[PDB]
Formats: sequence, C-alpha cells, structure tokens
Amino acid sequence: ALGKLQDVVNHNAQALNTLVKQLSSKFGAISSVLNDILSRLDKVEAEVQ
Amino acid sequence: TLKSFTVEKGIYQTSNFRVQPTESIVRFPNITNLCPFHEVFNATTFASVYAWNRKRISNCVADYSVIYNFAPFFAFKCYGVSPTKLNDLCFTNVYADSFVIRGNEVSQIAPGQTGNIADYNYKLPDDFTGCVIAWNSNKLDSKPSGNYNYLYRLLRKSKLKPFERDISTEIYQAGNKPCNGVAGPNCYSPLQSYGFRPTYGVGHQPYRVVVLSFELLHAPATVCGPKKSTNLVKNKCVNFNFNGLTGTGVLTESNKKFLPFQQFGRDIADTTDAVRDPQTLEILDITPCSFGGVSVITPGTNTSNQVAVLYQGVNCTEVPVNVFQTRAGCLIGAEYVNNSYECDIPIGAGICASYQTQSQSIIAYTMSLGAENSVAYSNNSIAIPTNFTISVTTEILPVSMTKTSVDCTMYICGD
Amino acid sequence: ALGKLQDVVNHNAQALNTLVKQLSSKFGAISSVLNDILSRLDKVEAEVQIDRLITGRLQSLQTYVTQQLIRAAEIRASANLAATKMSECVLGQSKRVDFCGKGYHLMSFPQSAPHGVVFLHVTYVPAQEKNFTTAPAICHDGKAHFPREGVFVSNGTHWFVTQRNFYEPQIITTDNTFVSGNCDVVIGIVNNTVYDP
Amino acid sequence: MSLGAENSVAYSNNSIAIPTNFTISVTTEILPVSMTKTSVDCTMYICGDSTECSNLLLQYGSFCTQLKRALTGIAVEQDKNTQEVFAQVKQIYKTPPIKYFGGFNFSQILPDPSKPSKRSFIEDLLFNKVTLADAGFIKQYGDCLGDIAARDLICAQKFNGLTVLPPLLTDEMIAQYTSALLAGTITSGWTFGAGAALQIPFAMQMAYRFNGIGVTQNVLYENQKLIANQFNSAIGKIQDSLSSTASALGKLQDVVNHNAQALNTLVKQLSSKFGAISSVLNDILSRLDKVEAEVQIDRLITGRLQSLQTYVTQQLIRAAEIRASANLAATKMSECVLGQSKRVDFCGKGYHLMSFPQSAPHGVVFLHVTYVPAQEKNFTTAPAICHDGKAHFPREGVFVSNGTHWFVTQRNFYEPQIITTDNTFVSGNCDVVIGIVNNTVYDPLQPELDS
Ligand SMILES: *[C@@H]1O[C@H](CO)[C@@H](O)[C@H](O)[C@H]1NC(C)=O
Ligand SMILES: *[C@@H]1O[C@H](CO)[C@@H](O)[C@H](O)[C@H]1NC(C)=O
Ligand SMILES: *[C@@H]1O[C@H](CO)[C@@H](O)[C@H](O)[C@H]1NC(C)=O
Ligand SMILES: *[C@@H]1O[C@H](CO)[C@@H](O)[C@H](O)[C@H]1NC(C)=O
Ligand SMILES: *[C@@H]1O[C@H](CO)[C@@H](O)[C@H](O)[C@H]1NC(C)=O
Ligand SMILES: *[C@@H]1O[C@H](CO)[C@@H](O)[C@H](O)[C@H]1NC(C)=O
Ligand SMILES: *[C@@H]1O[C@H](CO)[C@@H](O)[C@H](O)[C@H]1NC(C)=O
Ligand SMILES: *[C@@H]1O[C@H](CO)[C@@H](O)[C@H](O)[C@H]1NC(C)=O
Ligand SMILES: *[C@@H]1O[C@H](CO)[C@@H](O)[C@H](O)[C@H]1NC(C)=O
Ligand SMILES: *[C@@H]1O[C@H](CO)[C@@H](O)[C@H](O)[C@H]1NC(C)=O
Repeated sequence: ALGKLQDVVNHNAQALNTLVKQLSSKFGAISSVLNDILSRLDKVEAEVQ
Repeated sequence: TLKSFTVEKGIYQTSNFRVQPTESIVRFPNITNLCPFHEVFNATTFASVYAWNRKRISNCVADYSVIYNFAPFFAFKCYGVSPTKLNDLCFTNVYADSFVIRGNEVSQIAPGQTGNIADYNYKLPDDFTGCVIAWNSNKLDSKPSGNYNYLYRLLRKSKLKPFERDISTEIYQAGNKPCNGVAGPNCYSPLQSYGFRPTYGVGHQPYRVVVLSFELLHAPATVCGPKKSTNLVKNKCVNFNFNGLTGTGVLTESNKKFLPFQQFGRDIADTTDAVRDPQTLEILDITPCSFGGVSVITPGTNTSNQVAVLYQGVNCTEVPVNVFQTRAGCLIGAEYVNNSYECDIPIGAGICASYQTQSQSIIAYTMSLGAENSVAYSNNSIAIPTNFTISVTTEILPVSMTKTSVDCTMYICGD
Repeated sequence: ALGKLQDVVNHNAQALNTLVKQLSSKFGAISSVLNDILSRLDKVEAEVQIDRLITGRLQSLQTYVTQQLIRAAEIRASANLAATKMSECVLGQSKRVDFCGKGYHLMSFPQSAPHGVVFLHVTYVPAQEKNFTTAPAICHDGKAHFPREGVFVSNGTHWFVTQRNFYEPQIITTDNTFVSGNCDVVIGIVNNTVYDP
Repeated sequence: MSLGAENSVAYSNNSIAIPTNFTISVTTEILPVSMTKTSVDCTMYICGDSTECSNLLLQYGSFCTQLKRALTGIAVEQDKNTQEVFAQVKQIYKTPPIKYFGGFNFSQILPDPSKPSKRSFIEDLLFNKVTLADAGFIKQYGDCLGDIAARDLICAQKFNGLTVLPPLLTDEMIAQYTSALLAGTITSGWTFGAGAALQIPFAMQMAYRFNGIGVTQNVLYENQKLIANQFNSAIGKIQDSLSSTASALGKLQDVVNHNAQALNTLVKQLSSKFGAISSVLNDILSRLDKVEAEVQIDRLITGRLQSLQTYVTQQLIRAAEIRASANLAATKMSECVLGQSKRVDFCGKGYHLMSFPQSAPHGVVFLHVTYVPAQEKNFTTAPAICHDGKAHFPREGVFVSNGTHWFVTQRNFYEPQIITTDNTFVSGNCDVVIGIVNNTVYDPLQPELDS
C-alpha cells in the first residue's frame, strides 16, 4: 500500500548508485584511473585523456 | 524555413539581419629597421649547450620568408603559431637562441619534455609560443680525430627551471666523503665531450639548432611584420586591424580615462571594448554594428501572398541592410490605423495586425480589451433577471501522449 | 476547436522526425555512414570517427529524452486536472465559480476524444434583467423585518419579496420574514405593512 | 527551534464556546504569473560573424532549430499565462463617479486619473517595490551606441546574440483589466461572473456575503459602521505594511533575479577556453592555419553549444514552474474575486467574504477580506430538550444555557433567543438521545388563542 514513498526512497538511492558507477567508465581514454594516466604518459597525451 | 509550400496565418521568425562593413582599417606602429636574422644563423662554431646565447630583437620589421633560404632544414615544427602567417600580426618581444646538440636529442626540445637536455641543460616552458630552426651539421662539426669543443653536463642535484643556465663546473659527490677537488671515489667531473665522429650511426650526427621565442600582445608593440598601414576613419562600420587583432564595429571617440600603461579595454565576455591608436595618443571605442531579428507577418497562402516584415528591436532609420515605429522594432508593409479590434496576429507591446478590406490590405492597430460598459450603481436600486438561457459549452483537455521506446545499439550503431 | 490534441500529436511526430533526421549529420567525422568509415580506413582512424559519431548521437538521444520528460510532466498535470473535472463536474455538482463551465453549473457529459477528453458543460445563464427599487429591511409596528431568503423589491407602489436569481414576487408575510430589533439602527429601512395569516 | 505556544483547550461533554464579537482582516497573497521572454541567435553567440565557424557549425545538424523552437514555445506560453489570468472579464466595467459604497473606502485600490498610467496607490507601491532590471521591452541600441561611463550589463548581454522580447499586454492594459474587475466586483457582486452585470447596493451585497458564511444578515445591518471602520483600518495597515517592509514581494524579485542571473552566466561563459589555446575567435583565425584552427574552433563550438543547451533546459523547467503558478493564480481569480469560496484556507485565512486583485510586476496581488471570530464565552450546551415527552432539536443553531435559562443561538455569533416551536423541530421521544435536558418550549399559538 505504501509504494509511493518507497519509490521516492528507491529513485534517490538508484540515482546516486548510478553516479558512483559512472566513475568506472573510460570515456574513450586509456584508463579509468586518473593517477595511472598521470604516471604512464607525458604531459600532452595525459592532458588529452 | 517552414519546409512547406503553404503557410498559415501568424508571425514567423525567418532569419537575422546584419549591417555589413564597408572599409578596411589597418593600424601599425611606424618602424623602418630590419631584424638581423642573417647574422645569427651562420657561424664558425655555435655556443655550447650550457652557454646558449640570447639576442634581444625589437623595433624592427621581420620578414620570415628569408629563413628558408639560409638553412636546409627538414622539420619547421611549431606549436602556438603557424609558420605561414607571421607577416600579418605583430608582437612585442622576439628572442633568439643558438646551440649545437646531438642527433638523438633533437626531439628533446619540446614543451613538457623530460630527459637530459630538457631537464638539466635547456628547458622550454609548457606555454611556449614560437618555434625552432634545426638542421644537420655533419659537414662543419665533424673531425677525423673527433670534435671536443662542445660540453654537456650529465646531472645535478635537482631539477632546472625553464630558461636557466649553468656555467660553473663543480665535482659531483654522492656520499659523505669529500671530493676536495679530486675525482676519486664517488667523485666524477660532470662535463665530458660529445666526440663527434663520422663512423657512428645516423642518430648521433651533430645538429645546428636555432630557437626563436615570441611574446604575445600584452604591451605596446615594438616588432612588426611587413604590412602597409591605412588612414583612420571613424563613425562608420569598418574592419579595423589594431596591431594584429581583427574585428568589425563602429569606432567612435571616447571619454574613458586611461592610465599611461593602459592600451586596451576588455568586457565581461573577454571582448575588446576600447583600443589605443598606435600612431597617435587617442582612445577609440569599439561598438559592434547594428543587428536584430526578422519576423515575417502573413495571412495564409490560400488568402493572399502579401507579407509584412518586422525588424525586432531597432530604430529603423538604419533599416536598409509604410514604415511605422513600434516598441518591438518597426513594421514595414502594414499601415497603422486609429482603430481598435480584437488581436488577430500579435506583434509586440499592445500592437496587433490583421488582413482587412480598409481593396484588401494588411493593417496594424492597437488591440481592444473589450466593450466599454458603465453599470448604473445606486444605493436603492437592484436588477433581477426575469428569464434564463441554458448553454452547453465544450472544454477539451489532453490526457495521454504517444508512448515510445528506443534501442541505443541500433540507433547509434546499427548492428 | 481541437487544437490542443492536434498539438499533442504534432509534437510527438516532430520529435521523432528530428531524431531520425539527426542521423544524417557528420558531427566532425568524414561521413555519416558507419560502413563507409569502417571500409575506408584502418582501425585507429575509424575508431576516432566512430567516437565522434557516438558522441553526437548520444547527445541527440539525451536531448530527445529530456524534452520527452518535460512534455510528460505537462501532460500528467493536464491529466490530473481532467480527472478532477471528471470527479467534480460529471459525478456531482460544482459550486466553484468558472469551474465546470461559465455560469451556474448544472450537469456535465464526458465525451471521448483522441489523446484526451471533451466535457459538455450545461450551465444556467440569466437572460432578461429588470430594474427594481430595494430596501434592506421593512419597518412595521416599530420592528425591523428581514427576509429569510430573498430580497425586498418594489415596482413603484407595492413592496414584494422575491428570490435573488428569478423574479417571483410574493406578498410580504411573517412566514418569509424574520424580526430582530427595531427601526432605529438599520440604514435605509422603509415603512410598509406585513401581512399576518 | 520552537514549533509554537502550548495550548490546552478545555474539552468537556456539556461545554461550548461561542464568539460574541468579530474582526475583519485583509491579508495579502502574491503569485508570479509570467516571466521574461528571450530569443537567442546561435550563429552570433557561438561564432559571431565568422564564416569558417559557421561552416563547421553546420555539421552538427539541427540543434539550433530546436533550441529556437523551444525558446519560441516558452515565449508564447508566457503571453498565454498572462492572458488566461488577467483577461477574464468580457467588458471594461467602469466605476461610478460617486464615492459612497456603504461607508467602505475603496479610494486606495481604485485608479487615480491624475497620473498618466491609471494605476492605484497600492499598484504604484507594488511597482516601486520591485526594482526592474531595465529589460528589452524598451529598445536600447541608441543608448548602447553612446558609450557613457562604462559598459552596461544589458548592452554586453545584447551584443552577443541575446534578445529580450516585450510582452504583448502593456502595464496599462493590465491595470485596465484590474480596474474592470474591481468595478464589476464592487458594483455587481458575483453576478458579473455568470452573465450580465446586475447592480446591487454594497451593504446588501455584503449582507449576502455574511449570509454565505453562516451569519444572519441583521448582524451587518446592526454593525455596519463598525465593519466599515475595521475594513478601512485594515486597508491602512496594508498600506503601512507595504511601505515599511520590502521583503514581502520576494517571489517576483526572485523571478527577476533568476532571469538576470541566467543571462549573466550565459554571457560569462563566452570567455572560457574549453581546452583551446584562446577564447577569442579572431585571434585563432589570425594566428593559425586552417586545420589546427579548425580543431580549436571545434572545441569552442562544442563548449558554447553545451552552455546554450543547459540554459535552454533550465528555462524550460522554470517555464513549467511559472505555468503551474499561473494556473493557480487564474483559479484564485476565478474563485475569490468572481465569487465566494467555501474552501478552507483558499482565498485567505478565516471565513472568506471578498477579494480584490492588484497588478504587480510579473505577477498579481490579492487582498483577501475575511471574517474572524474574536471574543468567545463559555456556555453549557445540550443536544436536545425534552418537553411533554418529545425531543426538540434546533433548526439552525445550538442550545446554550447561561446558568439559569436555556436559549437557542446561531453558531458563529452570540444572539440568544427564546426556544420556540418556530425554531425547533420534533423527532421522537426523550429515551434515545444521550444528554437530553428538561426545559419548556414556548408556543406562540397559546397566548393568541387565550386572548
Ligand atoms: C611615427 O609617427 C609619429 C606621429 O605620426 C611621429 O611623431 C614619429 O616620429 C614617427 N616615428 C617614426 C620612426 O617614423
Ligand atoms: C652566412 O651568413 C654570412 C653573414 O653572416 C654570409 O656572409 C654568408 O655568405 C652566409 N653563408 C651562406 C651559405 O648562406
Ligand atoms: C529612435 O526612434 C524614435 C521614435 O520616434 C525617434 O524619435 C528617435 O529620434 C530615434 N532615435 C535616433 C534616430 O537616434
Ligand atoms: C444614497 O444615494 C443618493 C443618490 O446618489 C445620495 O444623495 C445619498 O447621499 C446616498 N445615501 C447616503 C447615506 O449617502
Ligand atoms: C435601469 O436603469 C439604468 C439607469 O437609468 C438604465 O441605464 C437601464 O437601461 C435600466 N434598465 C435595465 C434593464 O438595466
Ligand atoms: C415610518 O413611520 C414612523 C411612524 O410609524 C415615522 O416615525 C417614520 O418617520 C416613518 N419613516 C419614513 C421614512 O417615512
Ligand atoms: C461527561 O464528562 C464527565 C466529566 O467531564 C464524565 O465524568 C462523564 O463520564 C462524561 N459522560 C459520559 C456519558 O461518559
Ligand atoms: C479614504 O481614505 C483616504 C486616505 O486613506 C482619505 O483621503 C479619503 O478621504 C477616504 N475616503 C472618504 C470617503 O473619506
Ligand atoms: C472557559 O473555561 C476555561 C476552563 O473552564 C477557562 O480556561 C476559560 O478562561 C473560560 N473562558 C473562555 C472565554 O474561554
Ligand atoms: C425530566 O422530567 C421528567 C418528567 O417531568 C422526568 O421523568 C425526568 O427524569 C426529567 N429529567 C431529568 C434529567 O431529571
């Protein structure tokens, strides 16, 4: 019977979960970790990534 | 604009109008010297890697096409400016460097580069503009016994800043024991010769490198390119060129008080507002030329092929890119009558237009809110109805819309 | 008359039309056709062009979904209003002014329409007014008589009591009047007689 | 934080509290109706009379067509909101030249014909309270041409392809609509909202309003001077509250502030580099060759396109919010001004009698006249009265006792009367009602028959 307030809770949980999961993407770069980009490349290529 | 052959009654925004500039204005400071590039590129021996020279170049016209006739170089590699368009803009400081390096460290001269020359001998800044003339020197920097006239340093205790020198020679120590000027245990002199020989590989041949550096227009200009100046005219939509910046606007006189070290004036959107003439000490404002939007007012194509044009938000004494000035610009093609009807086509602040017979024509009018009524009020008078009517009224409300679905893999990619 | 449902149809047609038409743009690549890029180039350069195409088509799809969400919010607000009007006009009688039609609301009849609903609002409209002279009370034997429901009106010689929304004049009687006070406090009280049955 | 004072009402099963006086209160509700209409040119904003930038901008398809369509839909919707709120009357009703409405003083909401713009005193105060941003409803290119002091914010806003369209209805027409609604409400009551305007004296109309909320009409005819004095004092208090505090109009000022701030951010975003080597487009054109400047211009085009899309999206969401507020304001105009509302806390706080609209910048202001009970007293009450083996219930009202005698009185005002068969009805015997008391019931026929 109380599905509306549960949906209000679940939507705001799921949006923050998706925002956390979006950090794992590469977006066309060579690595999803910023430190490995900074340590594995020169200035220009790491600046592009 | 509507992608159709029949339009309906209404007002449609079609395009925009821009007042075109007529003349071209070129302004440059007056200099007659030529920058002596011929005296730098040819020498018996260049400076060392650690003792590279600096030449201050200013107040001269520099023709950069003569650099191709002084050296047979392969790569004219540049970063912040293209090599074919140095004759148009102007600068404020030009540098010059000269050193001779090995063939395996030619690519070490780069912004954001590390290594041996780029870390301890010759470091360029990350925001470097201007570029480098580099060519092979196996003809003049080679001996059968070897060339020992050039020195390089192996390493030092820390990193080295861009545009920094190191002339003094000290014995390096990597321990607690003192060297005391004698290259003993953990004591080595950091200077050794290149030893240029023709019996080595293709990657170790000597090279001649000349580096030029530019400074952007953050100051009054001294160095310019070969470009004829132009007389100054004002109060007219022109194409000015003030010391290498292009633009379009109406140059006027100014009442702004400028400090003696000031020559520019910027906006919030980083757009030039005022400018200083390089010839005379006068400050000119920059205001862009007139523009706006164009709205076409028509009835349907089944009724007429006549239109009326509204140029939005302009005082239209400057209209050539029935003329009646409204608050929303001015209206061309429709005449203003001293009547008041219902609003057919809305134009602007209280003005509407329609298609009436007084021969058919498009007219503009001030819209009427309603019929004037004055109900008789009295303190001992009432009005009571004696009959009635029954009325049926239709009200329409949307409820749902079209449900759609998408497939990303077939929309973006398509199997 | 039915421009709102027609606009509802036209917006959903136009959004899909421009979403299909956005597949012809190059978005900085060499071609808008993926097979031409895949056949005309090696792996790395085609990967660059496919990255540009993917970015452009993802941006267009996100714009479409955001516009559809805003339009769905507006449509849901209109559907809530239509459900309230179905509950309050059809299923009862509404006292709210200019709700359920202009006038005094009597009935309503739902009618189905494409992507919507149509209400036929039956209302009562008074037609033929007539001037009368009126008074707030009637002074009779030192007493102030106020009407229980209605209004005192006069045609010039006789005073009657009648209802507010129709002219049904009746003789002033103690059955349709009540008394509270005397004739020294009401402003505008007039002199007449009150019939006792 | 404190939720409020602690109260303990004395509930009992034979105790009632009935007010003996009242007070007339005029409140104030402020609602936004419409916001600023804007139109943005893409080619002047992103590129700015650069042909190469336009050529690379044409490769992104039809983004700018749908941004232009969205802004046009917002600009049409704003005029629709103002039309559906204010243009509800069919004729421009005129107030009579006399100034007697039963003692009620309406001279500070009726218009003043001495000034050119026919606006009232409260309308002038509400227009002076909100500081206008000097928008594009007046053309300003002649002022932007003549450079006085420094560069204005509005000139630098308009120089980058941002245009503000004037509203269709001027403030004179909004004030004329408000004057027509006020004249119709004062003269004809609620009769002008359901057909023709039927005139009625204002005291009798106010007695109809009192009869609507459950108070008999002789209360007004006995307390007309007191109620008129209370209304005039409430109107003067409204004037003092609007002259003293300027923070009551925060919603319209919030609308103005957001409409200025969005355009300020849109202008400020033109100075960013977005990864390019420079933000000025002419420097990139005059410094580099074709391909590398095409790369830099591509970066600038993508950044400015993203900023313009963000501006259009937040304008769409704000337009939806303003449209919901305008629907509420239209409902309040149709139900408070054009009638009398029985809905609780709609149309003010209390028992609703009248309402008077006033025009404001980007909105409307309502003056809700209400009825508030003032001075209560304790009484002993009963559900029914037993008499001759019959239970008597009141027709309209409540049985009260002052300690020795039983009376019948109405609900919202203490006007006790003798318990009589005229104001009571009989239903059943006395064995079914819990709490029935013993008293006599007067018969008017008995002394008339014996005389
Ligand atoms: C440049 O022009 C100014 C004014 O015309 C003049 O005073 C100055 O001597 C000129 N300088 C040269 C080097 O011609
Ligand atoms: C090199 O420059 C000098 C002037 O410094 C000139 O005399 C000589 O002819 C030049 N040589 C060549 C090969 O260009
Ligand atoms: C702007 O238009 C008004 C309209 O009458 C005119 O009076 C005024 O002179 C115009 N300003 C100019 C031409 O600078
Ligand atoms: C009632 O109206 C008449 C006619 O306008 C006026 O002379 C009279 O003064 C009014 N009554 C009062 C009490 O003002
Ligand atoms: C009532 O009296 C007014 C004022 O004399 C007059 O204008 C009107 O025509 C009369 N009749 C009706 C039906 O209102
Ligand atoms: C009504 O009649 C009373 C006496 O019955 C008299 O005193 C009073 O003046 C009359 N009022 C009018 C308005 O004629
Ligand atoms: C009525 O209230 C009194 C005290 O307030 C209580 O003692 C009594 O039980 C109540 N009556 C009934 C029927 O419960
Ligand atoms: C209404 O009030 C104003 C000031 O509040 C006053 O000047 C005016 O005289 C009043 N009206 C009457 C009829 O007294
Ligand atoms: C009524 O009675 C309560 C408690 O019996 C008391 O607190 C209150 O002051 C009395 N008077 C009024 C006017 O409520
Ligand atoms: C009221 O009177 C009747 C008879 O007169 C009596 O039977 C009854 O008890 C009385 N009620 C109370 C509450 O005493």
